[PDB]
Amino acid sequence: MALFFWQHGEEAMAKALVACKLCKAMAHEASENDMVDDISQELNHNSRD
Amino acid sequence: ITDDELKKVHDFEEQCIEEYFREKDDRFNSSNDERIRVTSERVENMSMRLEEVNEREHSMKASLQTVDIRL
Amino acid sequence: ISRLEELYNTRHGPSNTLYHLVRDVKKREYPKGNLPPDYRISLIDIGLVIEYLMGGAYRCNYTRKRFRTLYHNLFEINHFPFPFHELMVWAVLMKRQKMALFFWQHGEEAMAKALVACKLCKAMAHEASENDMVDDISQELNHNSRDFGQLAVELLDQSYKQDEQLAMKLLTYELKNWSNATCLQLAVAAKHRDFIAHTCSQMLLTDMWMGRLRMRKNSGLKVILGILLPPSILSLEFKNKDDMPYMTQALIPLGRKIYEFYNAPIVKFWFYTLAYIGYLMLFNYIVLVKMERWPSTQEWIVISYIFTLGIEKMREILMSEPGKLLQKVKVWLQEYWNVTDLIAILLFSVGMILRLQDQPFRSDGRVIYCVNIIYWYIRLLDIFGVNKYLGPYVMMIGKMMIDMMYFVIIMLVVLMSFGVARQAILFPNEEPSWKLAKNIFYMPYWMIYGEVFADQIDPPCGQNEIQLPPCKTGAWIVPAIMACYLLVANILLVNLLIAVFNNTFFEVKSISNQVWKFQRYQLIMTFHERPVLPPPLIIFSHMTMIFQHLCCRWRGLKLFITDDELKKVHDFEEQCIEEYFREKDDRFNSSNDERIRVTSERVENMSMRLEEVNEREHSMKASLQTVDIRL
Amino acid sequence: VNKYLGPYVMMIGKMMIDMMYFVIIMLVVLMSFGVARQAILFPNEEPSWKLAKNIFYMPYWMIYGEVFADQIDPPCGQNEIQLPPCKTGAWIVPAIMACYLLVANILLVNLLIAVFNNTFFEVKSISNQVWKFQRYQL
Ligand SMILES: CC(C)CCC[C@@H](C)[C@H]1CC[C@H]2[C@@H]3CC=C4C[C@@H](OC(=O)CCC(=O)O)CC[C@]4(C)[C@H]3CC[C@]12C
Ligand SMILES: CC(C)CCC[C@@H](C)[C@H]1CC[C@H]2[C@@H]3CC=C4C[C@@H](OC(=O)CCC(=O)O)CC[C@]4(C)[C@H]3CC[C@]12C
Ligand SMILES: CC(C)CCC[C@@H](C)[C@H]1CC[C@H]2[C@@H]3CC=C4C[C@@H](OC(=O)CCC(=O)O)CC[C@]4(C)[C@H]3CC[C@]12C
Ligand SMILES: CC(C)CCC[C@@H](C)[C@H]1CC[C@H]2[C@@H]3CC=C4C[C@@H](OC(=O)CCC(=O)O)CC[C@]4(C)[C@H]3CC[C@]12C
Ligand SMILES: CC(C)CCC[C@@H](C)[C@H]1CC[C@H]2[C@@H]3CC=C4C[C@@H](OC(=O)CCC(=O)O)CC[C@]4(C)[C@H]3CC[C@]12C
Ligand SMILES: CC(C)CCC[C@@H](C)[C@H]1CC[C@H]2[C@@H]3CC=C4C[C@@H](OC(=O)CCC(=O)O)CC[C@]4(C)[C@H]3CC[C@]12C
Ligand SMILES: CC(C)CCC[C@@H](C)[C@H]1CC[C@H]2[C@@H]3CC=C4C[C@@H](OC(=O)CCC(=O)O)CC[C@]4(C)[C@H]3CC[C@]12C
Ligand SMILES: CC(C)CCC[C@@H](C)[C@H]1CC[C@H]2[C@@H]3CC=C4C[C@@H](OC(=O)CCC(=O)O)CC[C@]4(C)[C@H]3CC[C@]12C
Ligand SMILES: CC(C)CCC[C@@H](C)[C@H]1CC[C@H]2[C@@H]3CC=C4C[C@@H](OC(=O)CCC(=O)O)CC[C@]4(C)[C@H]3CC[C@]12C
Ligand SMILES: CC(C)CCC[C@@H](C)[C@H]1CC[C@H]2[C@@H]3CC=C4C[C@@H](OC(=O)CCC(=O)O)CC[C@]4(C)[C@H]3CC[C@]12C
Ligand SMILES: CC(C)CCC[C@@H](C)[C@H]1CC[C@H]2[C@@H]3CC=C4C[C@@H](OC(=O)CCC(=O)O)CC[C@]4(C)[C@H]3CC[C@]12C
Ligand SMILES: CCC1(c2ccccc2)C(=O)NCNC1=O
Repeated sequence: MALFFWQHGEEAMAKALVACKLCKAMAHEASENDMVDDISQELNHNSRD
Repeated sequence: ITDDELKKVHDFEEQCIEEYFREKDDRFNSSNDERIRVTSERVENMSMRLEEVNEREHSMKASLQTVDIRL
Repeated sequence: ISRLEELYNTRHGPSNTLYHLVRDVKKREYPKGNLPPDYRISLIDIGLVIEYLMGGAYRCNYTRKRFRTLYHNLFEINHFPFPFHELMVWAVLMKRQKMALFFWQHGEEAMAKALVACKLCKAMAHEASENDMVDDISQELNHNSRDFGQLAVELLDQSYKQDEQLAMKLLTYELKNWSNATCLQLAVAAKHRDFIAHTCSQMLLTDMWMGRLRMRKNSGLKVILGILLPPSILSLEFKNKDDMPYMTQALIPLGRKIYEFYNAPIVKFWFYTLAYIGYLMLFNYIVLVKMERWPSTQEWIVISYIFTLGIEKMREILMSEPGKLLQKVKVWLQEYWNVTDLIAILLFSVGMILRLQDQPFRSDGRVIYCVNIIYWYIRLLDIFGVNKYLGPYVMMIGKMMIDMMYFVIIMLVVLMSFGVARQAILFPNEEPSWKLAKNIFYMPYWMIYGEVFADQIDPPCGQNEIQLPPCKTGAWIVPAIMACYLLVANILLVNLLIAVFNNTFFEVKSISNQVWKFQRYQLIMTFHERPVLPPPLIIFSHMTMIFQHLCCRWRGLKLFITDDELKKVHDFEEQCIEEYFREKDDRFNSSNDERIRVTSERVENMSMRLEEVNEREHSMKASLQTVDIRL
Repeated sequence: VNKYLGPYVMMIGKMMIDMMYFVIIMLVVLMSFGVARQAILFPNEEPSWKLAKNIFYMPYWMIYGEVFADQIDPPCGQNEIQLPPCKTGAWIVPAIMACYLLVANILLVNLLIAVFNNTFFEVKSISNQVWKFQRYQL
């Protein structure tokens, strides 16, 4: 859904960089709060995408 | 930058998004794996339509032989 | 039973090494010898064969008293409840790989069957290499072991993909048809390194490590703060009462919190580590400071540590897997650290007995203490082996010693040649004395490490400065051969060992990572079975257990799941097998090679049918032309 | 700020973490040889803080080409001026010296050479990207 919404609308570069920041931040927060490690890996993958 | 240049960079960003998406589509359509898959499938269908063509050609040959026998 | 005995006694099909295994277990059981040619191999002997190959405390269902009673009374009671299991074992034993792979797909408990097959294949490969058979048989058996291991790894991947918790239940549940074992225990008994180093089993081992503590964030430090400060335990977050209870045998909240904390294996390990570090500094204090006639309080604490640790090592020997004590010792000798610990305990006992006497034996006991202090420092590498960076480093050093040994041998040859040449030129009138070997080995060995002994390279002699003693004949060869020795030592051999250590780095690093991830299980289950109290206070837990044993005489961390959950894990295991097989079929059908081949063929046929179509179209065109000419 | 020296400093920064484990194993082996040598060669010492200095002093300089050749195997228990008598078990002091000098100078340093070389390429690429990243911060 995020990749679909990235295509539509303006300011796609800032939207992509903000999404990469948010994904890395929630990956770090999920690793810090002792959640499932697969969630942190998938959030890091979304940040890299 | 101003509203005018904002409109310009928004147009630039949309051209960049369309060019990137359809260049990815061109790369995917020209890869060896997708070409082999599309071919394989196309070939699969061909044979099936040509087997139908062979059966209908046998029927047409039998009809032509019967018409030649009648006349 | 009779049909399976006839299957085990067949002579058709490919060759096998089963007869050698039956001969070896018959020679071991009744020390006879070679079997008669007309020998009918009973399934009891197959049971002993399975027990010998699987090793440890494995007890095949054939050798149990129920099956021997059924055998004595008969040679649906004679029908096997799980026939695919015995068929699988039959196939794996007589080296029919495709039949075993077919029987792996059909039936339940496919994971335990695959791990047992990998164990059996590796064991017969080792036995075929030991008995000097054909090496191709050993290679093919190792290939079959690796194929069954890859099957189990892919099944584990599918179980982790579908549902996590029921996959843990698959990994932990007791296998009644496999000597009451566990899939994890079978993956460790078969030395399956890829199975244990998988991320699911690693986090299972991490969950097993932490006991009943949630924690998992900056771990180790809060464990140490709980150890050193007993009122720091109540601030730690504790897991639920029923969230993952791995056990072996299936006010008050404060006492439950204390009991759950102090029985956690990480807390028990850090207890043992702090007690060990305290013992090491108490050993340092008694060896640096002078020793009186009687031992001090610190020496008494060190002696108490050594002897309680010795009784604890004897406890690890007695509470082991086999039933016969020689096999218990043979199992315990696999861990080399335990053997060197026992040797160090005996050496400290000899040193203490020599120290408690008078001179000149007290100094000898002090010296034996000073040699033991070296090993008790070196044991900190195994203590640090629990770390995810230091453990593989220690394993890597272990691999690198074997590469160093050949350098040591070539080094010894060149060093001994230069030592013999220098001592035999510069000293031409010596007498038979043991100082000649010391003069051979002394100077060249320190020549390696930056000390060339510059005062004695080419000393000025045969001149008056005080008159120097005359020159020994041929002494000028002593510098020149020195030059050669210093080159081959310092620029050739050390640089070659640098290249050896660097080129064997990557493979040894990956193997050290997998072996550390494998022996994490061994660390966890050894430290779960250990008593709560540290080694200096372990005598209390030991008398406690001795009194409990006497009271009982007067009167694997599994899950022990039920028939219902057994049905659930069997359904899960069948979904995993079907998903893995048809995902392999999807991968094979979507590969480029198979698509190109299927196309090529389809095209081949097309042309042939279209050539027939062209000929029939020519015939139809001729018929239409004739019909148009007629009308 | 330089395009050659900056990644070199970042690379040294990465290499310190690889050095730390060598330092730990080095500390264990060095402390064992220091305790053994001080506790054999000095059997009548008193509680004093010089014992730790004698533990840490000689083995650490033994790593860097100074084996202290005058004090490896000093001649004693003989008349030359009469030398003081031999300490008991002093012949173990050279032999364990041999082992310590091997594991220090041919095993551990060569292993750290291999560690630094095998982690060179990835750390070099990461140092290049981190330098190019922190150019903005500069
Ligand atoms: C679990 C680990 C990380 C910490 C626990 C170990 C320390 C608390 C121990 C180990 C060595 C001990 C020392 C060993 C020897 C001595 C000499 C001892 O002095 C004497 O016996 C003579 C002088 C006097 O009686 O005061 C005083 C205690 C002290 C410093 C000890 C203090 C406590 C130490 C530091
Ligand atoms: C279990 C061990 C390995 C680690 C935990 C540390 C403490 C529980 C122990 C170990 C060393 C012990 C010390 C060793 C030596 C001494 C010297 C001792 O001094 C005397 O006995 C001198 C006076 C006299 O002669 O009566 C007093 C106890 C003390 C400080 C001990 C206090 C308790 C310590 C710190
Ligand atoms: C103070 C002087 C005498 C120097 C002491 C040198 C040796 C007594 C030490 C130094 C480094 C040690 C090695 C460091 C690493 C390892 C790997 C480790 O091996 C394993 O973990 C595999 C064995 C197993 O656990 O089954 C322990 C043995 C070994 C070779 C050690 C053997 C003893 C060594 C050679
Ligand atoms: C990598 C390979 C080639 C290493 C091989 C070296 C060792 C076999 C040599 C090198 C230095 C030798 C030691 C040098 C000096 C001594 C002291 C010597 O002590 C005595 O003779 C007692 C009286 C005295 O000290 O004068 C006993 C032999 C020993 C330990 C030697 C034993 C053999 C050693 C360890
Ligand atoms: C070929 C390589 C692999 C090994 C070479 C080993 C040498 C270093 C050994 C083997 C024979 C040894 C000799 C065999 C016999 C003796 C007599 C022995 O005489 C005594 O002990 C007499 C009483 C005394 O003075 O103690 C002194 C050592 C010596 C010269 C040995 C010195 C060391 C030698 C030359
Ligand atoms: C694979 C490598 C590491 C094996 C190396 C083995 C040998 C090279 C070592 C092991 C035992 C050593 C011996 C142990 C004890 C002695 C007694 C020592 O005797 C003296 O020094 C006599 C007193 C004196 O006059 O100094 C001479 C060296 C020698 C033969 C050593 C020579 C070197 C030896 C044969
Ligand atoms: C890797 C390359 C660069 C090595 C080249 C080094 C050699 C060519 C040199 C280094 C040390 C030299 C030796 C140093 C000392 C002497 C003793 C010297 O003896 C005498 O003059 C006899 C009387 C006396 O000893 O005073 C004869 C030459 C020689 C063997 C030299 C020969 C040439 C050597 C072997
Ligand atoms: C004169 C004697 C006391 C020797 C001095 C040794 C140390 C004080 C120096 C020598 C090399 C230095 C290191 C060289 C390179 C780096 C990388 C550099 O790290 C970074 O750029 C990352 C940190 C950041 O900027 O966020 C600065 C720290 C460090 C580890 C340095 C830390 C301090 C070290 C160990
Ligand atoms: C890679 C790892 C294993 C390195 C570990 C080595 C250090 C922990 C050691 C090695 C040399 C030691 C030093 C050697 C000598 C001294 C002088 C000493 O000074 C005094 O005692 C003052 C009076 C005097 O100088 O006599 C104080 C300790 C110190 C700095 C020592 C502190 C600890 C050091 C730095
Ligand atoms: C196990 C490894 C990781 C660490 C080992 C550390 C040792 C090198 C330490 C720990 C205990 C220390 C001892 C603890 C107590 C004392 C008493 C202390 O006595 C005094 O200070 C008395 C007054 C004076 O003479 O200054 C002298 C140092 C000493 C022997 C310490 C020397 C250094 C020791 C052996
Ligand atoms: C990861 C690595 C680098 C950590 C290394 C830490 C220790 C090995 C160092 C850090 C602080 C050092 C201590 C700092 C100061 C001293 C006092 C010093 O005291 C004296 O020399 C007393 C005066 C004299 O009689 O010489 C003895 C060494 C010692 C204990 C040092 C021993 C080595 C220590 C414990
Ligand atoms: C002596 C070392 C140790 C130990 C401690 C921590 C980790 C591993 C081993 C112990 O203190 N007692 C039981 N077993 C042992 O060998």
